[PDB]
Amino acid sequence: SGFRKMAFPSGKVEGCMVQVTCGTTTLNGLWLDDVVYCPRHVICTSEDMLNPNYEDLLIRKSNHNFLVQAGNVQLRVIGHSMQNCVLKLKVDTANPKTPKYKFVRIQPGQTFSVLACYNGSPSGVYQCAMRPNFTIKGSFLNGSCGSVGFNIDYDCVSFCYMHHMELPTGVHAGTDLEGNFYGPFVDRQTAQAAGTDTTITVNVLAWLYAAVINGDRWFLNRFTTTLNDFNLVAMKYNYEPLTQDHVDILGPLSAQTGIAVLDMCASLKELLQNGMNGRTILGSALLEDEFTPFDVVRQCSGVT
Amino acid sequence: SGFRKMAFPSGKVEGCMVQVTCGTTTLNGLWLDDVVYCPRHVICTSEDMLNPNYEDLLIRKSNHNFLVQAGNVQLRVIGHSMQNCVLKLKVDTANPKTPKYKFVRIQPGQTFSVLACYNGSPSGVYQCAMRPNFTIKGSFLNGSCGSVGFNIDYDCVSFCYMHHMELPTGVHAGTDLEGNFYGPFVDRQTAQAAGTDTTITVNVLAWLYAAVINGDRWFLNRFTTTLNDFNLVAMKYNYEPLTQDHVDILGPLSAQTGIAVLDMCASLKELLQNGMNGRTILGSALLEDEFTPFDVVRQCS
Ligand SMILES: *[C@]1(O)C(=O)Nc2ccc(F)cc21
Ligand SMILES: *[C@]1(O)C(=O)Nc2ccc(F)cc21
Ligand SMILES: *[C@]1(O)C(=O)Nc2ccc(F)cc21
Ligand SMILES: [Mg+2]
Repeated sequence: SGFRKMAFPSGKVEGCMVQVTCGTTTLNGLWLDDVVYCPRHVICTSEDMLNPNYEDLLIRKSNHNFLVQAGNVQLRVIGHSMQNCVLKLKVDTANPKTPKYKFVRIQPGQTFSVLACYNGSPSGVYQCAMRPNFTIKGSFLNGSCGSVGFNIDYDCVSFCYMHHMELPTGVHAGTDLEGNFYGPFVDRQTAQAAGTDTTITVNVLAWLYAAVINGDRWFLNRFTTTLNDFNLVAMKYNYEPLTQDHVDILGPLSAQTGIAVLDMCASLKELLQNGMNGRTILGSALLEDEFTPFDVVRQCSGVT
Repeated sequence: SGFRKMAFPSGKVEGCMVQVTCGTTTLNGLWLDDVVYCPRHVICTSEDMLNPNYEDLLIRKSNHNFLVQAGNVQLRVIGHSMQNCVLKLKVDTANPKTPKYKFVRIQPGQTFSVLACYNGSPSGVYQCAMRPNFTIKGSFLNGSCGSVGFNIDYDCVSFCYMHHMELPTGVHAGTDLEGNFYGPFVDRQTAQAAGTDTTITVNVLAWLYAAVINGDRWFLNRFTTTLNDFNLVAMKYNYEPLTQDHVDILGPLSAQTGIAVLDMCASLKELLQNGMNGRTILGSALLEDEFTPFDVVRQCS
């Protein structure tokens, strides 16, 4: 038993991280087949930005301006091209450690692991959720741009995130692997801020089911409620609305435990109103919203 | 930036996880060079959990009784010996993915990453600490025995934990990679319980320093304390005694922030007395005790 914030094994992604330098700017790139993917702002230098068209700066750059380091072997850049906010560097040699992979875009509330890297070298791995305000609460280290977020299915790595910037409130913003930003952000050095965040209701419920599976039951009660009644309570406590799809998703946990979703919502509605009264749930005095229903099932199953 | 509980990249350990089967018992093994390390209770049947005679069970085993499987490939066992509570299976093939490694026995309060595995296949990685009662609060299902805990410092993997059992309270017990259990536990199904768990005081202090470094100061106060007066108060909240070694270890962080160690102790005393009053420190509503002084220093704080 036990429940922990659990990231995917990062080995398949570790074999993909390379160092990318252009001028003084050094960050991380993702080496798959013969392409290195990295944030396009690597080519920006503190003097040239005069309301630029990015392809103006890019067409001034030669292949040899891109120093790509895979550990110690230097990768020869033989082409460059822009894909939204991502820069695609064609290299002469394919990555022999390229895993089976796909580029996917995730929805807010979905979770993924991040392999925090510095100068092409993996430093740590953590599990996080795409917040409703399209940010993620991530790592401390500078020079982490180009670190990627991913999920693993069986053998297949689904890349969903590349880190681009830090926001003034300590959170991070990034794109999918096709360079499309998550959220209303731009990859320039201008003043931006995250919008007011909300709590991922369906994930909190999934975490409550995990607590029940692990013997934490004190918050259960005899009552049930309506999706209407609960969503009115959720909106006042800055919780995402709970849709009928969310209830269906929680179906398996509702069957494994005997606690119906609206039955469990009655427990959550009491918790939002009256608090925990000094008690904890799974060793926490806050309501955790960074476990999806399938995170709970996976961890309380044994999927490998 | 934000302060995050980060596990080590698990790739170097992933390449060493294998599956070990004896009879109907299957668990995970650690394959390093030409040795596979695994918990010795893999040779226990049903009638062996309460009073296993491991020497008796082991003397009746041949090499071909041990089925080691690395991915799709079966490994051939050519020798076996027992070292304390771990089995050491010599195999015919050195693991080509063996990293630079060492075996380290850790002390309470130390942190490490755990690669949870099932049937020799890695399933997830998370960060743990050795509790003062020599247990860990992991996440382990049946089949996860033989999963290992480790740190990675400069491409060298230091293996410090191998999982052996779950206690009644839902916490977990295991050994170092030389097979010596952490704490007073044994690989018997007999009644044994963990000592009352306490808070790792030196870790909470270091976490408070990290909060100051990250710009959070609301919990500081005017007072200092003597070391002994601090420990008298903290024992009342089931906090671990703070030693002079703990004071010295925090020296760098005190210097970095200009807050004397015994000054931070006084603030922790007041936090215990006052609670948080709905506030948070580094995003948490409880006092976090699974970041070591070392962790916060090289978290570039
Ligand atoms: C460059 O100044 C930078 O850092 N980001 C970016 C985006 C688009 C552009 F045209 C230039 C830059
Ligand atoms: C990015 O290049 C990186 O690695 N760190 C960082 C900090 C701030 C920023 F605007 C961009 C980056
Ligand atoms: C461990 O070997 C495992 O995988 N399951 C299990 C159950 C009970 C026990 F004492 C040890 C283990
Ligand atoms: Mg109820």
